[PDB]
Amino acid sequence: TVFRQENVDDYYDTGEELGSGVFAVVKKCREKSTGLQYAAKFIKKRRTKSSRRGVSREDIEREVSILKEIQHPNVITLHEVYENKTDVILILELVAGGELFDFLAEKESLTEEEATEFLKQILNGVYYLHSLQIAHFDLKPENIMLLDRNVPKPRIKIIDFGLAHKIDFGNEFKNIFGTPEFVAPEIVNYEPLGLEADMWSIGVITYILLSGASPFLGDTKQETLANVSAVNYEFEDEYFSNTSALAKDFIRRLLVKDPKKRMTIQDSLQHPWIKPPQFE
Ligand SMILES: Nc1ncnc2c1ncn2[C@@H]1O[C@H](COP(=O)(O)OP(=O)(O)NP(=O)(O)O)[C@@H](O)[C@H]1O
Ligand SMILES: [Mg+2]
Repeated sequence: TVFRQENVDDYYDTGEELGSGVFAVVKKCREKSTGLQYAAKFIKKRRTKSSRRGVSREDIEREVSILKEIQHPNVITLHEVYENKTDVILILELVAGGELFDFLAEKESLTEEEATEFLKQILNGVYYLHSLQIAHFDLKPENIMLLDRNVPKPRIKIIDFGLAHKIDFGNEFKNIFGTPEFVAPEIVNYEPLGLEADMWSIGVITYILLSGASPFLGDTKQETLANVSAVNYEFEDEYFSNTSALAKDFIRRLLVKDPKKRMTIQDSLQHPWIKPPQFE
């Protein structure tokens, strides 16, 4: 699909850099006609067919397609898309309160309530996505943003649809591989992938939220991946001694090697605790 080829600078003014990735840079911007602010994600295009620099048009179009489908309080949303010879520029809903990653770094250790307040919103967003048969495939604290970091219980939006795929046959097979710390065993082992991989990532995020420690993280990427595939984690008493047994139960039912045996997003919302890049 073609996108708007007018100069985005004719319509927006850019400001502070919000973040970046390997082939993307995200800048705060303001739309001239409305004064409204957005996050403009500039994705570098591939210069040739065989090139390894840049993102393939197929991959850019998938992210755009998926983003166009979604409207939910806990997901990022797409306003407009522009392109030029070098970039596709997604004008995204601005999430101005920083990454959950940065909040967790700056904050003292979370209470179980603080953890479940973030987690319930993540679960609601993922419920929405999975209802649409969208697997996010890159859930992790840097891909969660807070609307406003200065309130007691910050509201969040899931961002970064760069690895997201529609799962219309129950599984996909094109290996998608995110960050070792957060990927499920089926990703590590290059097996067919579905919505279950997100549920594993939620288990890892939950472990981190409650403890400030990462369940599988080793000193090298290969060590982490080996730990993930073997389900080599435990609940360290030093971090978890005042954490409830129900919270541990929730995590234990997500960090399951067999994706068929792992809790689904619906299971996770009914669970008694809740119910009211890979290479060195
Ligand atoms: N809508 C948004 N509002 C505010 N900040 C954003 C938004 N989208 C992205 N960012 C920031 O920009 C960073 C990179 O954008 P992202 O969509 O994650 O592209 P990426 O390069 O595919 N992911 P990564 O490689 O993990 O950084 C994020 O980690 C955020 O810090
Ligand atoms: Mg990202």
